[PDB]
Amino acid sequence: ADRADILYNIRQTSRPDVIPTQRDRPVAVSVSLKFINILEVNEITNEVDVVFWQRTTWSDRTLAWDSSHSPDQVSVPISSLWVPDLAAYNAISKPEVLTPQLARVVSDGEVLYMPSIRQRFSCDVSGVDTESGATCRIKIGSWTHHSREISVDPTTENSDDSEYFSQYSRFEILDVTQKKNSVTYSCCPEAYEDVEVSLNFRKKGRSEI
Amino acid sequence: ADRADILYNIRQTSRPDVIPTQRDRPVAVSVSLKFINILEVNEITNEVDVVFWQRTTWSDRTLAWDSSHSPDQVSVPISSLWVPDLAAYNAISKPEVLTPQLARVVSDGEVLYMPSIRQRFSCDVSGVDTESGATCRIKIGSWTHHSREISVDPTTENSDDSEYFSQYSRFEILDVTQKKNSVTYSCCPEAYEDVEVSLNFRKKGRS
Amino acid sequence: AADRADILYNIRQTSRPDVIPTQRDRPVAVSVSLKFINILEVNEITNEVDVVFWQRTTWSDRTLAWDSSHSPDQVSVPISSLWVPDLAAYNAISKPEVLTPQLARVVSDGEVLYMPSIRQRFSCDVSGVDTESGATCRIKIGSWTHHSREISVDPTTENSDDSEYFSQYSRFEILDVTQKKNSVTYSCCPEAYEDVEVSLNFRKKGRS
Amino acid sequence: ADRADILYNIRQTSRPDVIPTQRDRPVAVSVSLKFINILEVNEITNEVDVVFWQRTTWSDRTLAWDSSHSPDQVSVPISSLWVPDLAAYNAISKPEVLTPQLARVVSDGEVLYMPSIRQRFSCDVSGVDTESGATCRIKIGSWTHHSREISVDPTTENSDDSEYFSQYSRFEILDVTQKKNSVTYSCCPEAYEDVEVSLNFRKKGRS
Amino acid sequence: ADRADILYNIRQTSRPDVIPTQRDRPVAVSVSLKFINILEVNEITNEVDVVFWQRTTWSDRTLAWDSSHSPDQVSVPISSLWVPDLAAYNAISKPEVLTPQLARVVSDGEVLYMPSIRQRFSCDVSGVDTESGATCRIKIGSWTHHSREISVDPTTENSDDSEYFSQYSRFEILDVTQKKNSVTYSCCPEAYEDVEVSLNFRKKGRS
Ligand SMILES: O=[N+]([O-])/C=C1\NCCN1Cc1ccc(Cl)nc1
Ligand SMILES: O=[N+]([O-])/C=C1\NCCN1Cc1ccc(Cl)nc1
Ligand SMILES: O=[N+]([O-])/C=C1\NCCN1Cc1ccc(Cl)nc1
Ligand SMILES: O=[N+]([O-])/C=C1\NCCN1Cc1ccc(Cl)nc1
Ligand SMILES: O=[N+]([O-])/C=C1\NCCN1Cc1ccc(Cl)nc1
Repeated sequence: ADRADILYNIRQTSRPDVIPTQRDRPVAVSVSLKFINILEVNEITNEVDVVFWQRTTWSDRTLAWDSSHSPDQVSVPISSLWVPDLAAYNAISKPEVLTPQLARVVSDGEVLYMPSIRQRFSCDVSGVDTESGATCRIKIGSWTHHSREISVDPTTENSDDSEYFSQYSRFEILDVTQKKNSVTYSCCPEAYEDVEVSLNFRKKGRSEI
Repeated sequence: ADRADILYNIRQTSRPDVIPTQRDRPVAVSVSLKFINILEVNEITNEVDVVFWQRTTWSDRTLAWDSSHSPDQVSVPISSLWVPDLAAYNAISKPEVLTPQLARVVSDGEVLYMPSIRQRFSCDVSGVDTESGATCRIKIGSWTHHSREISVDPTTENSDDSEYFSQYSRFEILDVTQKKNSVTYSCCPEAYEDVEVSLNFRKKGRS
Repeated sequence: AADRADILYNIRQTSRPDVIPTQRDRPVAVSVSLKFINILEVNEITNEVDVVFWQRTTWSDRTLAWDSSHSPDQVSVPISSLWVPDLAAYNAISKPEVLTPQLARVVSDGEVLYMPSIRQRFSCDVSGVDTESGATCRIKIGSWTHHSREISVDPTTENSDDSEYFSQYSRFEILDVTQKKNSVTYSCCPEAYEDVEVSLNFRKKGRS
Repeated sequence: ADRADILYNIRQTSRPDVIPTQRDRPVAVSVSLKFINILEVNEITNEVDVVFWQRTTWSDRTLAWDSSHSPDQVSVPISSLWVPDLAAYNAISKPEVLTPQLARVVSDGEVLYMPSIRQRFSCDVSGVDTESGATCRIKIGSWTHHSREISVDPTTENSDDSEYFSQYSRFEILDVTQKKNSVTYSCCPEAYEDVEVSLNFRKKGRS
Repeated sequence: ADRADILYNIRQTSRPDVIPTQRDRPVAVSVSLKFINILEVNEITNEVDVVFWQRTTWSDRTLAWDSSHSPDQVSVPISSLWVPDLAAYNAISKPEVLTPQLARVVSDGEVLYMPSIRQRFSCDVSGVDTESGATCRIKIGSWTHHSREISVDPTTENSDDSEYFSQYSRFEILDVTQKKNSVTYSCCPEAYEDVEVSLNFRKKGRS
């Protein structure tokens, strides 16, 4: 079959509001952040505008097909498949999606979605104009799916932090580290996993002593 | 059955425009605010910009299913469900929902919806810069349903008021008290239950 | 023996959201009454005011009536399932920000009430806002496409305390509010358009 | 028949995505503007904010009905009708439609749509503070329909230029002239018509 | 055959969510930007605000029809057609489309979509206040379709960069070059084609 088939058959088996739990185990969702820009820093309100590619991967076997005589990958609108309800806990604005909202689907069910998002956060901005720089931490995890339904882990990949960071930004990234956590709230006895991304950055062109 | 059948049935029996009233009693809705941040405050205009989690709970028995051998909790888009028409009587901006608009439904018909919201209000800001701080009161209750259709009560959760409040904020929380109240309009005898959330806060300082 | 669901269903099957509920030929009599709640961004230089008001809108569609002797007399219904007056604030300079859930209240006699809380910017006389006499900002609301024979507006001059629901925390206070009614004829359509002109007399607070 | 029947037919015959070409002639679209306010002038960046009524008329015979035993005209949501894809060429902000998006359809097929729009334009603001004022020119015409598909002409009237212009604006209209124009693009050999509206305005003097 | 049939047929054959690939050769999409305005520029943050016409073209054979006795072109809502998933790799604000979202389709299946877009970008603004000016580069290409699926090339046509540029802008265009280019991301092998538009502009001012 061709691509027109693959989409047709995907539109059938897929249920965008039904999380693809396999057997009985959380859907493993990987979240890796690639910072592109730092636009508005306010050391007085501790708020920063950030631009980043949120690489998100997970598997949905209800999507898998045979790619022997058909493409191994196709681009699909995210409104046509289940997507993790991730949220940035310390975000103070809705996530502004800058790119077309298409996901990449492989015939084995692996799914990739990597939007470029622009968002404002509440975090530690103090130190931004100092050698050590400021460290702003961003918490991302599912909003309604606890640890047994969704587990989030930082796609561990020793990659250059400023690999895609605009060379024209007033800031420079000193260092980015992705960590995994687990919070239990009052509503429920089960834990909610998340990933803390600590972005260490500072202003460029500071005077030397 | 699996999560798909559950979600299938929920979607097939849910009446998003009909208030789920069992018998003649109103729908019991619980509303609890958890302050996450205080973004901008203006003492001169008595206006504040705040972020909070609006824990909301109610019941809809028609949605219930047998969880003997199946999941007894699923995530559901609120557009597929009846949701209480709550409004902040003193909000000067429409609520900005920052999180995925999904509710959580237990097999017993209990529905939990807790959106993180950013919204501006017209309240008393005086004293924000004093040790006593200021006390901004926020009233939330149904907009069109009165006491016989919807009852509102604070989810008494003896917990820390700053448990989830941002440490990087410029303000700090002195105390939060959520009291049950009621509003009435000249035209009519009917009353609308609400919850008065008193946020006692002040600007961080050591002087 | 009808539950709210049966009530809504009968409404959804007879109400025509895009069709004005005209009786015979007579125009649909709409009532418009504003209740001010707050006055925010005021500018005497540019003559622009930011206001929050409850816009009480009432009319009737008897085809939606039912017997409430042993059933609910009213129900809340999404305005999208109903026909609603195409009202517009003529001197507004920003589209209205509806702060409340967009639900209407339909009564068993066919009466329909819709009261959204609205935040909207207006172009009006702001001079003297800081004088004992204050400023008088006039707001004109009326149908945008329905002329006097299809829709008529009546300011429900339900004498009340003008600042009854007005924010105490506002930097301003209401001195007096007056509901007026007017009619205009544009070079498009022979018959006139009816509107209600609300005069808002307010001023900056300050002990003196 | 009744208004509901009329709206029923319209929804049936009308093809909102198809231009109502009579015979094989282009659809004649009259465009006229009635300035209501001038809000955010900036003589440095040559940008202005304007509120205006865009009187737009045209014909769509495939919507006509027998008004012998029925109303002559009705209000219709523009989503149920084909509408000219007009764009203000020098606009720098999307149009902010401040009014209910209903058009007026007459029995013969005449359509009138007049939204109040607020939009920011890039044009000559120089001299706004002088006595002769400035002259900002706004160009409005179809975006994808050329001369042989759509023709636009300024249907002027006997109305005063500031007949509906707010007296509370910091600016006053000195004169408005609306000329028809025509441009050819690399796209294709056929040109596109547009109305060019010139607004001569100035900041109000002092006592 | 009239326009009603052409659109009706498009609605029957068009797959807006399926890339119209001929056999296995990538879809040939042409991009070229026409600068209309430069509204804001920050010498310190290296950010510009601009307005441009993004002339885009490609082939969709399944849309073809016979125009021997009907029109060979029609304006169609892009929501009824597959559209290239282009994105500006260095944009810091999502595109604000200023014009009606209608594409033009020729009887031979060729599609032309030219929206006027206002968008914010991160690029080199240094030298913008000098005679040689600054050079801001904008990279545009598919977001998810690598080279084997989509190829992008500039409509390299000798012309006047300032042809449709606003005379009321505070800036002026000195030269615009559009080069093809590609980008491969560590992860995966396949590369993503893109068009690199270099805008050489400067602040205008006799001195
Ligand atoms: O960094 N990457 O690995 C990949 C990319 N970065 C920018 C565009 N890009 C290609 C891409 C592939 C799949 C998806 Cl779902 N989204 C984007
Ligand atoms: O505070 N809480 O009780 C619970 C939560 N706080 C942040 C996410 N969270 C989990 C959660 C569960 C169900 C629903 Cl409907 N929404 C959110
Ligand atoms: O003033 N009143 O009579 C009534 C009200 N004022 C604000 C909310 N309110 C309740 C209400 C009633 C009917 C409708 Cl349709 N919407 C809201
Ligand atoms: O100026 N006019 O001719 C007409 C009007 N100006 C403001 C409202 N108005 C009435 C009106 C009629 C038809 C339509 Cl489609 N829209 C508005
Ligand atoms: O530059 N051009 O070739 C063409 C145009 N520039 C502005 C409007 N215009 C007309 C036009 C043609 C096709 C399409 Cl799809 N959209 C607009």
